[PDB]
Amino acid sequence: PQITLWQRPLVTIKIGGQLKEALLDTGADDTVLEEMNLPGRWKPKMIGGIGGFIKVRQYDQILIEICGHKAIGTVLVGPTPVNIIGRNLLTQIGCTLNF
Amino acid sequence: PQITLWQRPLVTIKIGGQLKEALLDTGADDTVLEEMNLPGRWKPKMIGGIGGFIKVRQYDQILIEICGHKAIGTVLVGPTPVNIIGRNLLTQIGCTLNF
Repeated sequence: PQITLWQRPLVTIKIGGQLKEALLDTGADDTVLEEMNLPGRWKPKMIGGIGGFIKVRQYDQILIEICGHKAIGTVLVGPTPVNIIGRNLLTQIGCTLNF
Repeated sequence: PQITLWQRPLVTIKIGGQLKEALLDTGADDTVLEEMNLPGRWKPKMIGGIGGFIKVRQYDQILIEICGHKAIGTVLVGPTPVNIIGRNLLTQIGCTLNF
């Protein structure tokens, strides 16, 4: 698809047997999703942006569906207002910036 | 330029007489530059990110040269680690997100 940046480049993902809307982000190295039921082994981690470091939990070998795109990647769960798709996954569905 | 996400999409910018390097962020609505000598009048609005809440001094109608591309707009100056280019300017150099 060609996502023009006039509005937040929101997009529906499919994780956990769940339907969500996430923000395609070239400025996230990592995919950080808001709190939700996920199964398996997790793992402490820390990340920060504008205003402070936040503690998220690491989860690897996880499947995710982006705009009808499948992809196994590490996802991070924490208190973020929006669900963010970072470069770890955006690289995977073939996504490139273009101007 | 076609930009892939294997590496952080850093680009160069000429601003306020100086050469910097900024991150092109589709998940940022506004540009927020590292604290520098900017000439003019500002108003300090406050911004929200995954960190927390940092204070910035906005500046309206500044000219910015991005990866050779000219654009005039509102810049936010502040306690940031990396210079960020939100969509307030990327709408402008005409950049889209492909995949």
